Amino acid sequence: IEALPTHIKAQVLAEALPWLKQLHGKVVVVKYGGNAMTDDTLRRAFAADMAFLRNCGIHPVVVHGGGPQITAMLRRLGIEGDFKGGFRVTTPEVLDVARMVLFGQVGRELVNLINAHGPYAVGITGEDAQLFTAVRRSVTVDGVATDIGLVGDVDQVNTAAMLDLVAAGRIPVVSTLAPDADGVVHNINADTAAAAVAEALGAEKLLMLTDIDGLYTRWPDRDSLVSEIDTGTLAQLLPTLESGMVPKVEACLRAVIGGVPSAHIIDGRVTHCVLVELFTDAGTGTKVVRG
Amino acid sequence: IEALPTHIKAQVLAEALPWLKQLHGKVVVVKYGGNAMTDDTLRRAFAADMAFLRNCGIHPVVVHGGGPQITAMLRRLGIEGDFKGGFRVTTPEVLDVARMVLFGQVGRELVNLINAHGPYAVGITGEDAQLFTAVRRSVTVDGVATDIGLVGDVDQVNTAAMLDLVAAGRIPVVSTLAPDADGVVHNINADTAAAAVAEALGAEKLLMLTDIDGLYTRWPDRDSLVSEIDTGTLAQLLPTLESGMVPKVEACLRAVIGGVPSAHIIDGRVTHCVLVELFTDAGTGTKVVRG
Amino acid sequence: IEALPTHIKAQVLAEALPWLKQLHGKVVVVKYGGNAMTDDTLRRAFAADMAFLRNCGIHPVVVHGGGPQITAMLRRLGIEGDFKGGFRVTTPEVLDVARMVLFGQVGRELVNLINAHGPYAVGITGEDAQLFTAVRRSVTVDGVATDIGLVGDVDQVNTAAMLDLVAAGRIPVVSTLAPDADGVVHNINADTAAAAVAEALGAEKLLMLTDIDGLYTRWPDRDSLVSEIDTGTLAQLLPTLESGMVPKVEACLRAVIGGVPSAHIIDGRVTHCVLVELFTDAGTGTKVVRG
Amino acid sequence: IEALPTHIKAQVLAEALPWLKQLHGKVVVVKYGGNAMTDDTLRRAFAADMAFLRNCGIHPVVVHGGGPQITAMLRRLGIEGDFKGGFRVTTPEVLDVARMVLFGQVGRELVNLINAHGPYAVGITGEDAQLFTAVRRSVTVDGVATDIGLVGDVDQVNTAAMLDLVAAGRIPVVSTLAPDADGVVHNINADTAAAAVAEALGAEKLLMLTDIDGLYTRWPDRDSLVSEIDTGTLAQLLPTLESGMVPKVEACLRAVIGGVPSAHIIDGRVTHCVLVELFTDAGTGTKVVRG
Amino acid sequence: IEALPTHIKAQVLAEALPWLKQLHGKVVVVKYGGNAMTDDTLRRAFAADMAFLRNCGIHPVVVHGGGPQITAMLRRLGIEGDFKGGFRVTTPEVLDVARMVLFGQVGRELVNLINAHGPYAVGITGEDAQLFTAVRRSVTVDGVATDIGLVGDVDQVNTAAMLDLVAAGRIPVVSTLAPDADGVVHNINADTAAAAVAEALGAEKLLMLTDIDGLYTRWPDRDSLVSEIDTGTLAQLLPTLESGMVPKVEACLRAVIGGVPSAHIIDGRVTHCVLVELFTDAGTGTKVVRG
Amino acid sequence: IEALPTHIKAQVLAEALPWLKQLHGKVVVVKYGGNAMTDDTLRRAFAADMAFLRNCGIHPVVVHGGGPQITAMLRRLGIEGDFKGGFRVTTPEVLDVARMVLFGQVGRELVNLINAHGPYAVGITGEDAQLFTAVRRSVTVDGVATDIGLVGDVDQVNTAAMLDLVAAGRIPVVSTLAPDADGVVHNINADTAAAAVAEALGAEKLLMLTDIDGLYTRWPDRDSLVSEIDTGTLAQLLPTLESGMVPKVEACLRAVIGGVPSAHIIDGRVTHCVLVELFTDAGTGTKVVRG
Ligand SMILES: CC(=O)c1c[nH]c2ccccc12
Ligand SMILES: CC(=O)c1c[nH]c2ccccc12
Ligand SMILES: CC(=O)c1c[nH]c2ccccc12
Repeated sequence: IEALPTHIKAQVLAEALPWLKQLHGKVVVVKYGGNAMTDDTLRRAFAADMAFLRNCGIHPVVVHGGGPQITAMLRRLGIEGDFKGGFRVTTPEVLDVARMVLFGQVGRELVNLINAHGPYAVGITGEDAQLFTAVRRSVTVDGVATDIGLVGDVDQVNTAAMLDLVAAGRIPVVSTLAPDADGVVHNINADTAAAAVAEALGAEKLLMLTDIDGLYTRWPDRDSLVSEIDTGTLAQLLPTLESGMVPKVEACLRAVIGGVPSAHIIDGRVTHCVLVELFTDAGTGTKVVRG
Repeated sequence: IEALPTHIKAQVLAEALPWLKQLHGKVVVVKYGGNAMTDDTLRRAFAADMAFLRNCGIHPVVVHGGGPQITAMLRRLGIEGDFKGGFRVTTPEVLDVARMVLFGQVGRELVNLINAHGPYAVGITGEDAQLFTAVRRSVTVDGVATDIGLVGDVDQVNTAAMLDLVAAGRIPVVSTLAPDADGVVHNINADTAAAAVAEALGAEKLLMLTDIDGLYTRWPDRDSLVSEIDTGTLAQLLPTLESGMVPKVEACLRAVIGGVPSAHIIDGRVTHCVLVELFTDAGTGTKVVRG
Repeated sequence: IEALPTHIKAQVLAEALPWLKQLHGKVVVVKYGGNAMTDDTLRRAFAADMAFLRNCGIHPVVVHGGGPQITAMLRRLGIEGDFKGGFRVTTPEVLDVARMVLFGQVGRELVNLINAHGPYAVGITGEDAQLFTAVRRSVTVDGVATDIGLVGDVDQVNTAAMLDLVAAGRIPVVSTLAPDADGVVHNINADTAAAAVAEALGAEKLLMLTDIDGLYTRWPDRDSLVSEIDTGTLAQLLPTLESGMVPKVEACLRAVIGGVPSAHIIDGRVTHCVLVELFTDAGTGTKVVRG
Repeated sequence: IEALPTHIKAQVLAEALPWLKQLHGKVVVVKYGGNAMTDDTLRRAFAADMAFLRNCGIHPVVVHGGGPQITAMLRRLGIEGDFKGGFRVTTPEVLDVARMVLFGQVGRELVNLINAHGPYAVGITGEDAQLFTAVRRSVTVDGVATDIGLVGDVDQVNTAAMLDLVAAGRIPVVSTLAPDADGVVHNINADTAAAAVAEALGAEKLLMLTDIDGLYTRWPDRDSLVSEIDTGTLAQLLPTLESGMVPKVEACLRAVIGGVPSAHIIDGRVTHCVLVELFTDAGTGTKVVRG
Repeated sequence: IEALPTHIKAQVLAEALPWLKQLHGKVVVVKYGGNAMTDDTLRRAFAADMAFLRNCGIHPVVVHGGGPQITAMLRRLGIEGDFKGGFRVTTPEVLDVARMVLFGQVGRELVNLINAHGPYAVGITGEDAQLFTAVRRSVTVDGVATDIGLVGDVDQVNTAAMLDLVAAGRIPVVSTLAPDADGVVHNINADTAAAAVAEALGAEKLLMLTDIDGLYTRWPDRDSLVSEIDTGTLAQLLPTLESGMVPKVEACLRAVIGGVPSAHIIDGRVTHCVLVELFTDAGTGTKVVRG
Repeated sequence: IEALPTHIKAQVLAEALPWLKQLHGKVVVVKYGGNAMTDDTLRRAFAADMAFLRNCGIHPVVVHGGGPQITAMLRRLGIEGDFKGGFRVTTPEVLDVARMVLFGQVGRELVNLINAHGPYAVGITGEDAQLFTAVRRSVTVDGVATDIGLVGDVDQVNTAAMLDLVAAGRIPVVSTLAPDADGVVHNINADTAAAAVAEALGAEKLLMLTDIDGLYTRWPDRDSLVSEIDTGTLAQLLPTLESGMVPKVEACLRAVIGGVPSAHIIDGRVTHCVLVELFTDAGTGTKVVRG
């Protein structure tokens, strides 16, 4: 990159300024999962980007998943699962494993990566300081909605305590587990939790790292890839997408409808995808806004 | 307890006042382990006592162990251990399990118990916000000191950030894991970590919950049980005690020598042992002070 | 009290916690008079209880009477009184004596008692920092309302300045004298002033120390003693009580109707009646709530 | 005063500015007694001057006496005094009367006068919030020092709490009574207490209102009246003055030696003597400074 | 002034107190121009008066003109003017000169004068910290409104940032230049700008220094000079006054109608006219209030 | 710049992070003059860079020159100069012109440029709020030191008030004029003033924009251009450089010796030279550090 003329290094940084101004002092919630979480080089770049935002006076809040890691640990423990539809039943035993993997394994890796750049990251679940509660959710299995154990949606968020934590300069690394109104901890889909945290905290942007270039209207058609879309159009479009895109898309709608100015589905396989999406116009993601 | 005359209910509470004054606004560090951690009734009482202190404007900091739980999980995972002397070697794999059990299992139970009384508890390790570092320790096996993996002592403590967390009204629940100066996370003996946190934070008292009535000079002699002792006497006495008492005792010396006004070894099998030790003169523990 | 098993000392303190939580950070106004003011042992216990509340992060505000002491001083001064009905006329001369006895004698004893436990108590009248004003009141003498000099009801309260004084950690000891809108100081019935301070400051509880076990519906019938009653019932009941109970009762109605969650008439002849009423369910008082 | 040309009204106020700057933000302690306390017109002017200072962002602290008023009340109460030398013995009974007269009578008049201009004045004794303690003093009766009861000198001052009270915008009206180290309240000479408060609070000036034009070297010689004098000269001069001037002079030395930049003995029979001494060069007082 | 008896120096200062109370903590905006700006003795007195206000905890904000100085500099620069009606066209070149004279010459003199008394004065234009914007204004030339270049009225004021600057203790010296919504700086009539700043900042008073004794109803009739007048009367009166009085009068109406309690037209040729108008009843100015 | 692959736009921004961390929360003083001040494109880029720093939570302080502009205005005014050596004598008349050009012309352009990005820039001289004083300096003319009027060096800096201004979020644009100890304003060489402000405010870096690539040891030898040098080496080197480099170099020594970690001489003819020097390793400047 040193064969690059210095006058063009200058212009790339200069073109970041319109977005430094837009995001100064603001909350950006990032859903982090996928190849950006499993590959070492993408990992270290993601953590450096959180340090970047932080050293610009931007306020990142990281919400992370970890589905495949939970599965692996359940297999290592010989815990036989029950499956309704394509869904595993979250028994009390499965939750304990989920919680212990999400918070005591996956969240730890990111906290330590980020913290290589300074005392920024702090891990939390909705259990800590009663930061958020959960409400048990049911699922639709081929027509009928059904119960699959201690799985839920974010219920209420302690908006005030969360933003105190962020104003104190900390990067909250969130593992999506929270107690219900009776104190029974549920596991929450990390995508939908990111959308709820973003809306609760008045985030300026929601970033959803995904293992795809962006939203395709008519996948596989390469020409069908869109760069920006409104909630109304995207809602009518949603019952048409690959099984894996539904949660990422539903998050963007819930968030953007809920007042978050924009939600972005960006390519987590691109090194420093966060910096390219936020500080560059050459991003590959797709931006969702209200309409 | 209602057959108890009201005029004596009155006097018991009145006699708590000399200790409410002594402890008002102050930090009390509690090592929590043993039967007080495994039994349901003692569990709920311990958490209620932390809520009590907190609702008196006293500042508890909880440091917890969990040795037997780590062993069990290693056995459930089929992870064969190596043993030098009576010590298990903490490989990278054993640390990941320890960290995931301490922080993602044991600490969670206490956070949720305490938090049944309000938004108080918050879990943390030395990894979060760089709260404390670790230095690799060696051990003495029948004469010679040896290496047993990623096990260490608390190195430095972020005293300022810790007391901000406490002034914000939070009860820090600490899992004893922290990175070394190179970012490699070590597991720390929970007893010695409690002594280091107490001294770093200028605690007024160190409470060490133990499965015994108190320190015996000449165990089994029931008459040999002492109520208070100075560091000088207790140091010359230390090479004489049951294997299990050494860590609890070494903690009290390191702390009290380090300026903590008193450290107490109290009976964790007594319901509300924290309240009896702090707000009553009828305690069963033994108090260590400087001399 | 040492013959009392330690496990029951433990449970008495544990049962205080539901009320420590309820009252944490809150204002409790206490009317203090009667035998609790004249007997040495009750005196010292009352002051220790104010220190207790304070060392729990509860905010006591003490309003005191002193009728019999004013009478005595007037007799020592040879000041002949005029009496309309059963009421002494408060001339300018009688007010000066009242003010000087209430603020310069009675309030001083309590300030010095409380302050034996720390720098808490501070004496004040509505004159200081313009904390509250008075409005001249008339009285009903056998049918007709009449003028009995410079006696009044609390008019307006400097709510903000009062709670600053309390947030600064001080226990306000209030002598019920205040200027009217023209600067002429009036004496205020201490019971009704306690009710006005409690309502103005958003107190959580009003405690009225009285020389009786509690409110009797049909005094002398011992069985007629009630433990809790609503304002509607008690209002229809009020024109039936002993002459001395009317002021204590009228205070509870004015306060509870005014939004104070509960007002209590408690036995001031019981040592530490404040602690038993607030931190115990075995209290002898009667609780008034809205309805 | 309206026959006075407007251009000279202008210049008088303009010439106040060098002293407005000198005193801005600073503490001025005023001993108030004598004819300035007993005459109605001087009274109202003194209180207006305290309001003046306050509305300039200057911080007055008023310390008041009241000897003759105590005597009168003792006579009205038929309390026979004991006299060693020319000194009355302060029995427990005499103290109660002194305290009740100073704090519940004399201090009240000034609080209400000052407070006619706003919520400024607040009465206090060393008893309140433990603001200051007293140490029992003995006296010299024709050669030998002797005990005359509960009379003392200011021992320690809660400098911090006092200046918080002043930074909150309040004019402390101080009655000179305070507890000793055992809680027994003593009465303190108001002149010497003013000197101790001034020095403790880092006052810029000490004003001592007196019923005289100023210090005379060789009273009655009218020419012997001095305008300024150093502590060294005045100390060698002190054993030569009228009985009444000794306390006012000893106060100025203790204060000025103690670091107060200047202490002034000013004519309390001059209306608005405070304003003329502070904001004018035409003052009649005598200024004491270090040397 | 020393031949003046001290008891009358006392009374002049005492009579300032009703206005010290009225103005304590408040904003007073002063338009400064005319002979009070050009004469050395009036200059130094004006600056001392701003220091006076400041050392009373009053908040002056100074808005200054400088028309004749701009003319002179344009003549020294040989810049030929264009005149529509009696108005000079403010070309880009004339603005640069105006800005450079107002801010870099006239404002500097006052900042340095005021600052001889302390670190108070600070110069600013609407350009600094975006304190205020301008909107291009047109003028009426014998019937028709016309364009005379980059001249405008104050558009919006950064009320918050301005009062932060004043709460920090600074005396803002304002040169009336500000950018329009496109960033093009305009020059603003200093009289109308004073009226807009006073209203924006919630000023208690607007002072307009003028080279006249006050408003005359029927100039030259000496008897026609009025001391106070309401906005309704003065508005119907405005189309009758000397050309020079219109701007000063229009300012007072815009301000007083806009909620400023009073605006004063005072004689800037009187030394310390600010002190006589604010702290004396003998002022020569005329007070405008709402009606 | 869009033909540039997105993965290299990503890496350029990522490589800025080590310097974002180094400079976070810190003061950077920039001397601004030369072609970077006169050319429109460099102008707008410099102001955007100050906005950049500011939107990263870095604290720029801009010190500007303007020598050639003063000369031009003196010529436009027909003010004949006196010259001792190669130095113009700064008469009172020349200072007024300098001050009016520096503060009322040159500083205004930069304030308005910067402020196009937000309410950041604020102009000031040492006159405002007494921010800094000047001490008259003499100069060396062919051997002998001589007087050339009201020209000086920065004497003392109000470090506290300056950093309050910066903590409030403002970019101070400094025109180098300040009063001496008698209030007579002097003009200060802008290079030496930048060095004094940087050292006074504890700046992390001093940037000196210059119309050259960097320091040449043996100019014209292109190979003699150095990238970094210590103060000791550079001091022995100083009496060898082109007349124009002496002031820029003397500034770097005074600053770096005074504790500023590094001072940089950077090419002001390079667009966004500030961003390339601070956030890139490809800079053309030369870095001075202590040794
Ligand atoms: C280390 C730290 O500040 C925290 C770690 N977890 C937290 C939860 C709520 C508030 C603060 C924290
Ligand atoms: C010693 C003290 O703080 C006070 C004593 N009396 C007061 C009245 C209002 C506010 C404060 C006080
Ligand atoms: C020296 C100072 O505080 C200021 C000088 N100009 C300013 C403009 C806005 C806020 C502050 C200032």
